[PDB]
Amino acid sequence: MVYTADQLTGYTAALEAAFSGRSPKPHVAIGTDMRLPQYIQINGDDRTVGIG
Amino acid sequence: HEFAELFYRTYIVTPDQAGFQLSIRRNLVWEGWTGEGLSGEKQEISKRNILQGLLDYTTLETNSTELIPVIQSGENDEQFIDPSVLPAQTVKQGKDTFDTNFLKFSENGEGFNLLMLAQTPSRLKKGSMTFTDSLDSRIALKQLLISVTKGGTTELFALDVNRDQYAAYTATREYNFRLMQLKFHTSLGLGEESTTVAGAESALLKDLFDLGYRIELDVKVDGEMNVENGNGDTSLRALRLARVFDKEGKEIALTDSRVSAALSGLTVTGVGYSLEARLTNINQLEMGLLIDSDVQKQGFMIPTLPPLVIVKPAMVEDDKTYPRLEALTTAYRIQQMRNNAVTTLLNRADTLKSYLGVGVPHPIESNLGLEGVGQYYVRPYYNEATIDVLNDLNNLTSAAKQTDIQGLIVSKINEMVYTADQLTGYTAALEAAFSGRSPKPHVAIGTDMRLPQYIQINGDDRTVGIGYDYTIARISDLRMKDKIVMTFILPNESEPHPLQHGVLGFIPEYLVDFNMIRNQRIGREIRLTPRYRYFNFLPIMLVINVINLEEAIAQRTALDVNETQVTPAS
Repeated sequence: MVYTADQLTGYTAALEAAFSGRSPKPHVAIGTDMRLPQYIQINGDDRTVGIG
Repeated sequence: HEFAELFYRTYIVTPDQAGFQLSIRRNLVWEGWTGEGLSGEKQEISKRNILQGLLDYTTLETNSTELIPVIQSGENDEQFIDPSVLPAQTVKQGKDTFDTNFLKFSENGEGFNLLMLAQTPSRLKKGSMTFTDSLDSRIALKQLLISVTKGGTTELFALDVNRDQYAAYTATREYNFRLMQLKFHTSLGLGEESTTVAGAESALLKDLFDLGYRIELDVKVDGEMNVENGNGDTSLRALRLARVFDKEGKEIALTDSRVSAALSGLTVTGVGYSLEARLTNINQLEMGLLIDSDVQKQGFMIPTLPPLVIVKPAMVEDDKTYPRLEALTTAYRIQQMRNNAVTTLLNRADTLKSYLGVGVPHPIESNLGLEGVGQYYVRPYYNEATIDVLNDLNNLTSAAKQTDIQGLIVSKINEMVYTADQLTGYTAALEAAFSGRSPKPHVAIGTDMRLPQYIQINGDDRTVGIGYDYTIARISDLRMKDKIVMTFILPNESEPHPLQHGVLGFIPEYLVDFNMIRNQRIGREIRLTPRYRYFNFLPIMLVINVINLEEAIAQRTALDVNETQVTPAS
């Protein structure tokens, strides 16, 4: 989902253009309830929730 | 930008040039001038590039000296077998087209000389047979023909007898010093699967084959031949059935009921023979093959593209209505470095699809509607493939979806690169062009901004394959959705070659500024005059489609299980 949104909205180009010289790394916030993060946090997975 | 550089290496040209031209050398081997109109009445005999012989065996391996008998159709019919047993076989020898048939065995009468018996139309045309024609040190039986008859029906066995232990003429000391002597006293066999002249299996010896039996036939044939005048004769002395063997290999009695039942009434006899001789004629009269040189030289023109221009109110300076030259230059860049490049790339791919078809390798020097000069130096080839990741992925746990998907995609792309290298022989061409660098074809991968994360991999040691160098480029342009563009490009060199993929002709040019009093007003104006052009050379491109990605990740896709029909179905 993060990759698709990035590709469709062209966020990185706008961020790099408006703010010059800084890392073109979008910063992602995820808001949810008390129960989900026990399944989001990873240790031993082949994938983390911060790739890209 | 990286992408424009990756495929089209920019070539700076001094402004005073209408373009640039290249002359390419080709080295050609070809049969030679033959016709009444200098190799054809009005036609030109097809040239062939020498690299074709590297990938083919028909363009070479000429024979021009094979002394084989030729039929004169009503003048020497005594020395050939009756054409009512085996029809004459048309043979292609050099340019000559003539008919052949087996020389018949002579028991008592006069023999034959090979020179008179073998006069091809090339020999008939020119003055005569020459004064000093001598046969080789090696002459051997090429093909012995024997007949199996049972109940009035006959089958012919065109048995290759060359490359046997005892089949080569050897000199002896009983007469003159040039008589080459032949001693054929040995027993050949016939098998369960021995192909016939007609059909594949004999219906008269079928019974022996069914139980798995092979028969041994003893052959005793002698003949004397003279290597200076050609006078020689070969004699069958006795042909008979010698031994019987089965699949296991120990001897099976001839009197036994099964064998003796099937072999009742069976007779074997010889028909003819063929001689393998070549004519070693010092003072050689042979054209062989002619070679030569020629070049194709082409010119490239560079236009002047429509102008990007700025107009501003006069006599004052601004910073919003007239921003700095940065807007001008960025308009320049957005014109050049992405749009025309991707358009010309897609146009090249589409034109290749239209002109060459899919998955078909064409011979060198084919098609003239293609851009560039690569097809003079490498075979044209273009292909595409589609990956249905929804339908083609194999996984076991949902915890490893990405590893499996990357494995699938990378295996497909790597195999595609291998087969593309195979069918075009690119490494051989690179070796021919350069003798100082080992051929390591560098494959440049083009794609949009979403896909590479599934393409960059450490799960598989191969990402483009072992012994291949790769580079990954990204462009955000919308036209490149779900596409993978790959071509063989040479990172090291920066000048045009036929095997170079493409060149971006670039003419640097200045800016003009002045006061333009037109339409009854005044205002300072700024213009641009751009000149460039994208050129295409290499006729190889591969396009991979990646589709159905979203549902593949979001759904279970596992275990194509092929139950093996032990529920009665066959």
